[PDB]
Amino acid sequence: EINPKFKDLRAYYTKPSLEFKNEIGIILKKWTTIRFMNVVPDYFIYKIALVGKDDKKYGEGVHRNVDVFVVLEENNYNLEKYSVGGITKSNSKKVDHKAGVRITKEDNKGTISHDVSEFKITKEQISLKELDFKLRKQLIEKNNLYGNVGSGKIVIKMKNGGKYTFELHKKLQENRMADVIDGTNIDNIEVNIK
Ligand SMILES: CC(=O)N[C@@H]1[C@@H](O[C@@H]2O[C@@H](C)[C@@H](O)[C@@H](O)[C@@H]2O)[C@H](O[C@@H]2O[C@H](CO)[C@H](O)[C@H](O[C@]3(C(=O)O)C[C@H](O)[C@@H](NC(C)=O)[C@H]([C@H](O)[C@H](O)CO)O3)[C@H]2O)[C@@H](CO)O[C@@H]1O
Ligand SMILES: O=S(=O)(O)CCN1CCN(CCS(=O)(=O)O)CC1
Ligand SMILES: [Cl-]
Ligand SMILES: [Cl-]
Repeated sequence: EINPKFKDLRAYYTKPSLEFKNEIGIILKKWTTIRFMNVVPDYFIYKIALVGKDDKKYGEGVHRNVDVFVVLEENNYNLEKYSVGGITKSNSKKVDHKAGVRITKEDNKGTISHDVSEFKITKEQISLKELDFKLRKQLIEKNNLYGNVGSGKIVIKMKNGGKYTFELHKKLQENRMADVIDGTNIDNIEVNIK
């Protein structure tokens, strides 16, 4: 029912997450190996690692109209509240979009399940981090991802034919946690677990 071969992935993708909307980001002078966006939604300062394309995108100073999708992590910088990527532009208008999910699953025994789902997007711009994190956590919850089976792929398919693939046998590559896409152009989501 739960295989220890996948324990790290199942623990990573069942971690709680936090969403910060219509917020402000402060980036200061580089002090270590990378640069951080500081966000202060409550009594804490959160350090959001500027990885991948976020490094060039954000100069030092103040950035308004910022959403962040947060998954707090251990780290080697001695930081209490740290997460990687998931910074996006705050909605410029109402967003309430759902995309169809089709899920196919094959265990080691040959049993082939077929689920469907609907995925609610409430952001005009959304990080792959958020999509990857929320879709995996769901698959674990409802389809036993990282229980009996722990590989395969998620494919996000777009109105224009483009796509974004998450391979299920490892974490999303950290650089990709900074990648962002138009939520309301997500057409459907194809999950294949094998
Ligand atoms: C070492 C490392 O972390 N390197 C990553 C790249 O990932 C490695 O190379 C891959 C080819 C694969 O072996 C993977 O296991 C390695 O970790 C990474 O390259 C992306 O990897 C993912 C799979 O993890 C996809 O294969 C992706 O291709 C696509 C996609 O399907 O998602 C193709 C697609 O056409 C394209 N979409 C559009 C609209 O242009 C997307 C899109 O560029 C990305 O999804 C954006 O995140 O890519 C491989 O590109 C690479 C991607 O940025 O980053 C590190 O270099
Ligand atoms: O489980 S998680 O690690 O994801 C949640 C961590 N978390 C988010 C909300 N706060 C501060 C609230 S406040 O006191 O500053 O208002 C601490 C508890
Ligand atoms: Cl961790
Ligand atoms: Cl797009």
